[PDB]
Amino acid sequence: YVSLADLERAARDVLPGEIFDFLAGGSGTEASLVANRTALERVFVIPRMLRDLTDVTTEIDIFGRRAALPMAVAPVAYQRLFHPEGELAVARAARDAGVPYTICTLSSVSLEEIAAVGGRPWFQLFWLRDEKRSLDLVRRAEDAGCEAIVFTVDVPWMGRRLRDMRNGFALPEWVTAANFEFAPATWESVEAVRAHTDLPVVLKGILAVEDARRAVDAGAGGIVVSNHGGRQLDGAVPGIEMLGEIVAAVSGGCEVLVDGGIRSGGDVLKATALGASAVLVGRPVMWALAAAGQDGVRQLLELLAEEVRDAMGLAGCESVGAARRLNTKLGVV
Amino acid sequence: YVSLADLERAARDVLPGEIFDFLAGGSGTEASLVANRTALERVFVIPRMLRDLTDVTTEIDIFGRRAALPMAVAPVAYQRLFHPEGELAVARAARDAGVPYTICTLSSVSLEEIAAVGGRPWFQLFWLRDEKRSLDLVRRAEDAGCEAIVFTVDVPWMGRRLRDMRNGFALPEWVTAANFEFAPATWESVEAVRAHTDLPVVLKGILAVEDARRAVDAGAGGIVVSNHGGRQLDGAVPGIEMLGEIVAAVSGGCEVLVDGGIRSGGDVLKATALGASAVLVGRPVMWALAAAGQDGVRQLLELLAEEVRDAMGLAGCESVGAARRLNTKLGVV
Amino acid sequence: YVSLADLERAARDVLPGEIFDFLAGGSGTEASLVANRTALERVFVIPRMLRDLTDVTTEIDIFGRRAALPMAVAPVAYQRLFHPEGELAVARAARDAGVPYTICTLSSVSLEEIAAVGGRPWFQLFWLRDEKRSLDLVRRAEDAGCEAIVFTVDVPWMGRRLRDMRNGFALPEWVTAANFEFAPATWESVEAVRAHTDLPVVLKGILAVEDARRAVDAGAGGIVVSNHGGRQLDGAVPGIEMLGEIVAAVSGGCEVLVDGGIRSGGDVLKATALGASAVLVGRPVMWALAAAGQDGVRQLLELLAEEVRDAMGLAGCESVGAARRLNTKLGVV
Amino acid sequence: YVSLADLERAARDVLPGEIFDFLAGGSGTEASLVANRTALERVFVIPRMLRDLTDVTTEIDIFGRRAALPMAVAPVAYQRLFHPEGELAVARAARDAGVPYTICTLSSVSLEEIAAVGGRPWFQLFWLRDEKRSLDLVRRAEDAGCEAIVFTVDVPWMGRRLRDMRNGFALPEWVTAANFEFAPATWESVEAVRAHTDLPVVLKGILAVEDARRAVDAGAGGIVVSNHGGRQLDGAVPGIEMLGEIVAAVSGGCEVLVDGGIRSGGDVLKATALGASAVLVGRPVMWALAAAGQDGVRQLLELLAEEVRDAMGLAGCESVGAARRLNTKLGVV
Ligand SMILES: Cc1cc2c(cc1C)N(C(=O)CC(=O)O)c1c([nH]c(=O)[nH]c1=O)N2C[C@H](O)[C@H](O)[C@H](O)COP(=O)(O)O
Ligand SMILES: Cc1cc2c(cc1C)N(C(=O)CC(=O)O)c1c([nH]c(=O)[nH]c1=O)N2C[C@H](O)[C@H](O)[C@H](O)COP(=O)(O)O
Ligand SMILES: Cc1cc2c(cc1C)N(C(=O)CC(=O)O)c1c([nH]c(=O)[nH]c1=O)N2C[C@H](O)[C@H](O)[C@H](O)COP(=O)(O)O
Ligand SMILES: Cc1cc2c(cc1C)N(C(=O)CC(=O)O)c1c([nH]c(=O)[nH]c1=O)N2C[C@H](O)[C@H](O)[C@H](O)COP(=O)(O)O
Repeated sequence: YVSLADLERAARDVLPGEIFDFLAGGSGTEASLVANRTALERVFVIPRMLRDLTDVTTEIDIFGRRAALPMAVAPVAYQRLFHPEGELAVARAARDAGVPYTICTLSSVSLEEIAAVGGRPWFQLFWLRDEKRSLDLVRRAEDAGCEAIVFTVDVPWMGRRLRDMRNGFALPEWVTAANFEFAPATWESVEAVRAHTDLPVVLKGILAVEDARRAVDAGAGGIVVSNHGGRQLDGAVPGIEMLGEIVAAVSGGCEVLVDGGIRSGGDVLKATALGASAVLVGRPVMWALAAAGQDGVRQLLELLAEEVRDAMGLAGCESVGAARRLNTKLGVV
Repeated sequence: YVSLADLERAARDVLPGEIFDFLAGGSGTEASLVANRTALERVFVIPRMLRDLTDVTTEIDIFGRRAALPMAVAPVAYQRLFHPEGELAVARAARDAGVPYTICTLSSVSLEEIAAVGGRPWFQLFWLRDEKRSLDLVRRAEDAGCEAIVFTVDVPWMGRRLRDMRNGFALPEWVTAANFEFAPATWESVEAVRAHTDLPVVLKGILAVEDARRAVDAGAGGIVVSNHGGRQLDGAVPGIEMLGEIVAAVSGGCEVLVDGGIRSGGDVLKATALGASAVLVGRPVMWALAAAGQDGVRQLLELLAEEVRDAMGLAGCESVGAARRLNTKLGVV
Repeated sequence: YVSLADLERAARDVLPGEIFDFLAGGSGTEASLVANRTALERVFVIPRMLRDLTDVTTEIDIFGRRAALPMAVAPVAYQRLFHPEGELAVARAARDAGVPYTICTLSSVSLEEIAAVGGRPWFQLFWLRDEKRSLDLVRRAEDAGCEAIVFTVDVPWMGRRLRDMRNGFALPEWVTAANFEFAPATWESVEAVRAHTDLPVVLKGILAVEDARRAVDAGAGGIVVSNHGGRQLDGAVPGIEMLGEIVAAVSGGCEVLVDGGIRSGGDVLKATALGASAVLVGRPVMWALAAAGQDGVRQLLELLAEEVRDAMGLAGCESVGAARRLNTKLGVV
Repeated sequence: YVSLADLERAARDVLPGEIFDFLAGGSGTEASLVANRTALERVFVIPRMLRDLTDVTTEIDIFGRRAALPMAVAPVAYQRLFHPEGELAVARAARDAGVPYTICTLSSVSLEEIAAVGGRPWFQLFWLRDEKRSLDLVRRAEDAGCEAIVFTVDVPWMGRRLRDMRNGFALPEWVTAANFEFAPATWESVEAVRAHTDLPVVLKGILAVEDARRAVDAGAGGIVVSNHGGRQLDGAVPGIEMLGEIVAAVSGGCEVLVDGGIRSGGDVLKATALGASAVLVGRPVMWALAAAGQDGVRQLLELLAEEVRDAMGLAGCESVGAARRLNTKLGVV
């Protein structure tokens, strides 16, 4: 595999069409899904030359842990849909690569099993109609050694995924929500979580500048600027288009991550030059899992690590902090 | 049906090609017809998160009536071209959905029959060479219980519809203007109508900011920002591209509706975020009528209602007023 | 024929490929040829409503003559390439339509024969190595009743027309320059012409704002903002993209015409809304001549007249002066 | 051959696919390779008219030598890949055309042999792990009569060329680096070179404005604004998009060249109108070499000379300095 696109082809061969569609699809007309890619393709980096590259490092410190890359595996529900080892295969590869893995509320293996893999994982929370179950998931996650609570705030309910409707997609009998329905989360829910844990709370799905400011005021340790991979509001702006304005507004008050459409180390570089602390990567990790299990995810993460190192050094950046100081220019594709 | 596009396919199968072309076509090169869609596709919404969505409502009050959605059925002439029940099928479905229906001057069933369906309808006026016939239509409409006069001001004559010319299209013998030629309307005509009725007068086909201001000064209760679905001046700007400037200029002095290219609940959301009070929907309603009569229109309106509720809640909006306060960002498609 | 595009298809059938290529082609990669069309397609008109259209007139006064439309036939060399009656067929149709016809220096019928058709024609000058021959053409033109000298200033030599090179195109033996090599014209040449005639001198091929100003200072009665239909410098900006800036800079000091890509009455409207006094139309007139001779040109001019009247009235304009006061908005195609 | 594109077709026929891919390809997704062309296609020139063109000259003085065109042959490694005479064929054609030729560090014929061809050549330096070998190449180049040191600063290592990876491309046994591994160059390396030679040092691969300023402060005689033909950082901005800002920032303190995507005389004109002193041309020279050896390169340079003269004169420019004073306008393609 020499690009992430090699893995999408591999995953399309092996997966059943309706599972590939569950993974690939977006809501509505898939306008936001496509725009996540268009928006990255329009960003060009202005590289610097003639800097010392003796010790290029792609490491970052985030939420109290060193990570090997400015990247984490996005929360993706039901990973046994893609491979029989599901979440355990992905979490093992992430651990071995030094990349944080986000354990999902809708994981198909229990969060305690996945946390036992090691690797200092994060836990993604959905707010539930039964509030007490949500705060219990939080405490379970903390008890199992998760290091951050990624509270997904853009799913008061699931978006309208027309591929899934047209396919009549449902979970196979052999795939379940192993940690066991949505209630809309509010700022009150955020405060209840913040009071229930000393772990950093990261709000995932923020796009408005005012909501990023309010997240800092609410005591969030981070946000993920995100339109949920184009799967929630169809017509929601790409996170990458809001990222620079949001980074300026929070002015270092929390970590600002971005996701949606990251498909190479060069894309990681673009996100960091626009001011991201780190990115999440979703679909490509599942392509690698579908294609070749744990080893597939290992190969993807090694490829991404090589691409990130290559892009940083070609742009004159010996550290991720230097990459955040790069300038960009919008172009035409 | 899971999108409005399902219905266009269904209508293309059943209708004669020349009737499908009468419905689908625009004037000239169809530049404005295409631009209505391009313009909406370029608008992205910046959704808000973590708001109270306990009681999401899509209702609005407009021209003294509660409507179930910020939407009305656009005036489309000669609906018996599309289905034998024509206007009565559409008006019954609109009534049952709580959506205003606009009765046309060129309706193929008389305005009194359509008004008898109920549902508090509106009436669309064309100015006629014989002025007295125009003011008589207005009084007929008012006597029959119509609740607003939608004065179409962008048809001094019909545009050059090249599909119709190439098809040699004419009305079948079985379709007539049942209320029974154009004269250009002027601001004097508007005042004559305003003096003849206490109903709100809504000027449909406004695109210039100055004309929107003058409409308020003339005592209009509303305007529809519109290029007539690309059927009048070819090269006229889309209404959606003028809407924000027009909403700022009238500064609440009348209702500001928009039409042209609305094809989903997400499109309704975009229009409201740009400041529209409500939208009109034309061709999709006729697709549903062609495909399946009254039940088809019912299914379309239920689908649009679901999409509007979904989009509003995903964007953090418990009311249409909140959706009007959303911000937008132009993107590249 | 219901659009100008009907005539291009008709002309492509009948003409030999290499003559069609001489007519259709541009210089280099044909970037400026394509951009002439792209630029018009990006312009949208903001029409006005509810104006008095009792007596819509498309007439203008220009260079001391009433013209029936804000349009003249562009100078196109060697019209016997397209039809055996060549220039006489076109000039007769232009006369009968009330449209000025530009007699070319490289006409395939002598300028005195074409002027004898009547219709108050214009004469297009190329500067010649032998200056005295240029001033003699001017005096011949004036003696024959031409009413303006259109001095083409963008041909110090002919551009690189790669279709013609690839075809090895040459004039058939039966087509000659009947008025009988280029020398670059300079501002000194302009003054020599201005001193030799009392007719208005119109400089065709101006694109820089400073050159439009200097044209007024030099005593020009008009300019044609033009990149020679994309046939001269490949990569030259379209005239339509410079027109608004040029109209503001000359601030009524001369007539400002534009050409390049005009293919409908709506395009004429766009040009006038951007401030043009009038347009020239080149290739479509030759398509009509190829397709059907004098009658073909008559049909084209009647179609353009109908489209101009239609577009003006739909945009609320009872006169060309009102159309020049319309506003425009750039869009995305 | 009537355009440079004729030669690409000719070279694709004759070369082995993997050698054509080595020549044509870029890094990553080839976004920067494509953007080099898109960026030029968006630039339109505003030509001037009616200027004296008695003695149009395309000559420039650069680095103490008159050159026949504002163009040099870019450094392209391993030219025996394309033709058995490799660098000697290209250097002979460049000499005879009066165009500087850049001898590569990775030339497949020794730099002393190529310099013996004559034509006052330049020498392109890569910094080597063994510094002393780099300064020895510099002194060899100077001893052999090279007139400038083109220090390539955008290759701390080679980019990820996915075509080459997919092809498993390696040099044939018959092609070697005849002057005989990378170390990252720094500003210290630049100073070491500047101290080792009195020849002008030209830094190739600058894109950031600050790096162009620093190059002047470091005593560079020139820079090449360049993304290495899209072969280094994928997602690096095109040089042509940075050129105007860089020319303003250095404000005559060094020569500012540009490369990437130059494919005609019109493209040379665009680059000069954006302020370049001169361009480099890479792939087209290798197409001509592949197609027809020395004579092929001669034909390409004669074609480019004709196109540059044509474009300059059509734009009213009797000298390259006048072309640098032309204005441009961005358009839409
Ligand atoms: C592709 C995919 C993404 C997601 C999910 C499933 C799939 C198949 N999950 C759900 O389906 C939730 C549900 O079923 O309601 C899910 C989720 N986000 C989250 O917080 N919890 C989730 O549990 N996401 C978005 C994700 O984390 C990234 O935001 C996006 O993947 C970045 O974009 P890319 O894919 O272009 O890298
Ligand atoms: C598709 C269609 C539209 C219209 C009509 C017929 C058809 C087949 N009517 C006429 O043909 C009038 C005539 O025959 O002179 C008609 C009319 N508008 C109006 O005031 N009175 C009309 O009587 N319109 C425009 C409409 O109300 C919306 O402005 C547009 O449909 C929103 O765009 P969309 O279709 O993308 O939702
Ligand atoms: C299509 C065509 C145009 C022209 C010519 C021939 C053809 C086949 N003539 C020449 O070939 C001159 C030569 O042989 O050196 C010619 C000329 N302009 C001029 O002053 N004198 C000419 O004698 N033009 C440009 C024209 O007048 C318009 O500028 C352009 O046509 C508007 O664009 P459109 O075509 O999109 O409407
Ligand atoms: C096409 C091609 C270009 C280059 C190379 C090989 C090929 C096949 N060289 C290398 O492969 C170096 C390596 O092997 O590490 C090479 C090089 N630049 C340089 O300083 N030294 C080099 O030795 N370039 C870039 C060049 O000089 C121009 O920047 C670019 O070609 C302008 O763009 P265009 O091609 O669109 O005109």
